Amino acid sequence: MNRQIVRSALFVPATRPERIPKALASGADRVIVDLEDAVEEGLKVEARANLRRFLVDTPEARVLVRINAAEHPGHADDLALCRDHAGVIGLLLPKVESAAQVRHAAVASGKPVWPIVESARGLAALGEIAAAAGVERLSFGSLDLALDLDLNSGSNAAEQILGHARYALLLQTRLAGLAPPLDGVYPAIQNRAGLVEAVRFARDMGFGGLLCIHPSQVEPIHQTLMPSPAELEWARRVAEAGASGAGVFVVDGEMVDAPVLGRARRLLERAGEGG
Amino acid sequence: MNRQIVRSALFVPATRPERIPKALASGADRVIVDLEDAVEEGLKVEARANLRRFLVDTPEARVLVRINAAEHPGHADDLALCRDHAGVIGLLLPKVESAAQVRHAAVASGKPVWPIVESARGLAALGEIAAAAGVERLSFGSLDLALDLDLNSGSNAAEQILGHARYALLLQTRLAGLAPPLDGVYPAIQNRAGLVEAVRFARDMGFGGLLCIHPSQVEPIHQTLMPSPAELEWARRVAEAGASGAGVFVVDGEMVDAPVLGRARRLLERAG
Amino acid sequence: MNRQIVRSALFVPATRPERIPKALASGADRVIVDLEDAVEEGLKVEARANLRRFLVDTPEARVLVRINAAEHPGHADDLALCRDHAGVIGLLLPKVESAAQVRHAAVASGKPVWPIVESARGLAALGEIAAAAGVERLSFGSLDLALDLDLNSGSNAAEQILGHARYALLLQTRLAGLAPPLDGVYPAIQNRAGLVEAVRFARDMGFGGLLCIHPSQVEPIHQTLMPSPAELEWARRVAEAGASGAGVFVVDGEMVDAPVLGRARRLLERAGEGG
Ligand SMILES: CC(C)(COP(=O)(O)OP(=O)(O)OC[C@H]1O[C@@H](n2cnc3c(N)ncnc32)[C@H](O)[C@@H]1OP(=O)(O)O)[C@@H](O)C(=O)NCCC(=O)NCCS
Ligand SMILES: CC(C)(COP(=O)(O)OP(=O)(O)OC[C@H]1O[C@@H](n2cnc3c(N)ncnc32)[C@H](O)[C@@H]1OP(=O)(O)O)[C@@H](O)C(=O)NCCC(=O)NCCS
Ligand SMILES: CC(C)(COP(=O)(O)OP(=O)(O)OC[C@H]1O[C@@H](n2cnc3c(N)ncnc32)[C@H](O)[C@@H]1OP(=O)(O)O)[C@@H](O)C(=O)NCCC(=O)NCCS
Repeated sequence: MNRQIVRSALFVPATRPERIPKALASGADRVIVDLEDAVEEGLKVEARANLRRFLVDTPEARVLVRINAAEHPGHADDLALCRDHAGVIGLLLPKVESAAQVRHAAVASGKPVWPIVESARGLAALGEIAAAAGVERLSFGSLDLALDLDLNSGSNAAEQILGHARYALLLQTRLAGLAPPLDGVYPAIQNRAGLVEAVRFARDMGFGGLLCIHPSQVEPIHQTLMPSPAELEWARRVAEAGASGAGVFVVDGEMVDAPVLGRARRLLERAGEGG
Repeated sequence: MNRQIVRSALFVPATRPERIPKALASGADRVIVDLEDAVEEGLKVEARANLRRFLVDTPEARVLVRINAAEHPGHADDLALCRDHAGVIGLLLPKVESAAQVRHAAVASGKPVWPIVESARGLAALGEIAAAAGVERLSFGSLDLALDLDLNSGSNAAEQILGHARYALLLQTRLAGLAPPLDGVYPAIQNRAGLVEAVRFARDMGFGGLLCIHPSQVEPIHQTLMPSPAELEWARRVAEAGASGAGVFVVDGEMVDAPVLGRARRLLERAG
Repeated sequence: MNRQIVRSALFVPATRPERIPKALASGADRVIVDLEDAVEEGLKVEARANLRRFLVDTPEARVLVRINAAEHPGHADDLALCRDHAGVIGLLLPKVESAAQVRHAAVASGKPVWPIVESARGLAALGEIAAAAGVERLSFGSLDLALDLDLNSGSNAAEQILGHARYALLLQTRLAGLAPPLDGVYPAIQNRAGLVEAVRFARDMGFGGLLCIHPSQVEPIHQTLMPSPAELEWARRVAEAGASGAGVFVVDGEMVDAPVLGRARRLLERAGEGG
């Protein structure tokens, strides 16, 4: 339902309900309680009840739930849990491959849907998936895509293929008028330098945030998404020269036209200093 | 209709009519007189009149005009100016988002249309846009695309996104049988090394030229687009070994088959 | 229909029939005898007859044939040769731009078709081409695409454009359920280091092998495609932890979730191991 930015969406599996408050206290903009791929078949019924217990016992909590996809016998049970607790403000639909799967999850839960693209089928149908009623924003399942397309995760070639999927997510986001999408999970938990590089790369591309998997990732993500002093000072220089009214001028040796001035004004506004 | 290469298309705003002769004298293959985003709203009526007088006073001049798009109240006056002066040999259509917008601009002006792809919407509809009657060639609005898709212009990530959009311009160019497209503006006016590299990259990719924004960029663009001595000597060597007519051979340690021989002959003929 | 991996498909022109045995003795997974663009128009009739003796004289030989496409007058004669010799196990269809071209080459020969994408039209129609009856797998003509799209072969910009065609082959391979595709020819015959790099790049991206053009290319292709000791030992460590428990865990500092465990298990199975 939002058009605002989500910087961080932190997974926590419903098998570890004691970790859900820790996820919420981490400062992440969103917490995702997982009922799907982090939870083994045998623990999924218990985990669903764990999540029900947490939501009842923590009525002020607001969380996303990654539900089992329609193939699973627990699909309707996941959707009903989303529907029946005000603490569930949206669901992640994994393995999404059709507008129909989005519509069914949205109507059944009555809550916003985050489609997670993790397969070639999802990419091929992303136009209709993004355009489906109930979609809040799109996110990426990088490791799922590497499995589906047989990519060597982390190599230059895999990242080039994933660049094609990221582009599609960013294109359809603007085509369907969705809220800012989230780039995929960065799995090297303690590699802050690599996490920082994944975040800046994602932000530079128009992603609003990242799915994440450990509370320690939250602080690097939020600091990296902030405009640097240099980006702020550039935009101030561009906005100053543009205040008189001129159509085209020069700043730092570069021509500045309407699109450049607009980017500079939006950068300043998004950091808390509009006109 | 015109399917020649345009190496350089130099913008000049109609607010600076004394600069229009300067732009034509730069040697650019095309001059674009701008009535759109380089011209403040308050100056657009005066600027259109500046352009009218330039065209009337300079009848041998042939120029492109960037008009305001249909949403702007001055759209019809821009189209009329394009229609009524023989010196206007084509128009740039900004923020192009549908075949219908091209068809209307072409019918109204009776002149070739240069769609400028500057948005995700334009990209989504580029198949129909490129195929529309009246299209001469496509050009890339990199800075507009960066605004529309919220890209950090100049970063590695932004250029990767821009690479995907350039591909669509290059693909649809070939599919619709258009003239060679133009890559986007390089804004760092005095950075010749950076400008030289953007041009080589664009050419290597199948672009025929660049939109440009300062007369000083024209000579660097034109020289960088020239085939180097090394490329020409390679093409001549490939042209020898292929003159006998033999099926497949080797040059410089590389297999040469029919497409390589074809590529070499086209390089030599485009160089005279 | 074959869904095994072909690591190497070695071209040899039917004008050099003495070289066809050398091509097979090289160990390539497939030999492609060319009747099309490597053979001068004036030699195509004799070349077809050269290929005819070779199959007659060598009945245990199994080869692919690159035929002349539909408007060349020898098309039907090429198809009859493919149809009538058990040694022809498939054909490469050059200049493919439609599903109908695939269907007609498939039914006429009764043999599996490898569509070879060499033009922008072929790319734009690749959804239909790959889904066509008779398709075994895809490959492309990288040099042909460079001609058709006016690319400076070998430059970074050209490889960026070819990256879009590689993505398309890989996307449609998975959508149509085809066998692993082959990346394009690497033409610098003796540059093993460069050939090794193109192979690593192709495999990391999900290609099963490469078209090649000289016997000396085969051993480098085959050696580069096998998983490294490091990849195997990593996959062994990941699989061990995935039996020891259930759910998400960490290996080498990285989170391992269901797709990562799946990828590690797939690598071990393809190399003949397990766990
Ligand atoms: C990867 C993971 C299993 C690591 O768990 P671990 O090895 O036990 O964690 P560490 O020892 O590194 O850190 C544990 C500490 O952080 C907390 N923690 C770790 N991961 C957490 C998470 N995702 N949410 C909340 N708290 C978490 C633990 O409660 C503990 O705090 P404590 O010391 O007060 O008990 C864990 O981060 C996790 O479950 N996240 C993955 C999210 C997921 O479901 N992934 C699938 C979608 S891609
Ligand atoms: C030219 C520009 C750098 C601003 O002007 P500027 O800062 O005064 O230019 P400079 O001082 O560096 O150079 C000035 C000299 O080059 C001339 N000239 C400069 N830019 C010119 C241009 N686009 N077209 C024609 N002539 C130009 C000037 O007349 C002057 O020559 P002079 O001394 O003989 O009078 C640039 O911002 C511009 O106007 N670009 C045109 C782009 C446009 O119209 N739209 C942008 C679409 S992306
Ligand atoms: C490119 C090509 C002409 C080079 O031939 P060349 O210059 O004679 O190559 P070399 O001198 O290095 O040959 C060395 C040895 O390999 C053999 N050889 C070379 N290319 C061969 C091939 N494609 N198949 C089988 N044997 C081959 C030669 O016969 C020679 O063995 P020999 O000493 O026993 O006679 C040759 O590799 C070829 O025809 N292949 C290209 C594939 C093709 O059809 N092209 C179009 C597809 S993109």
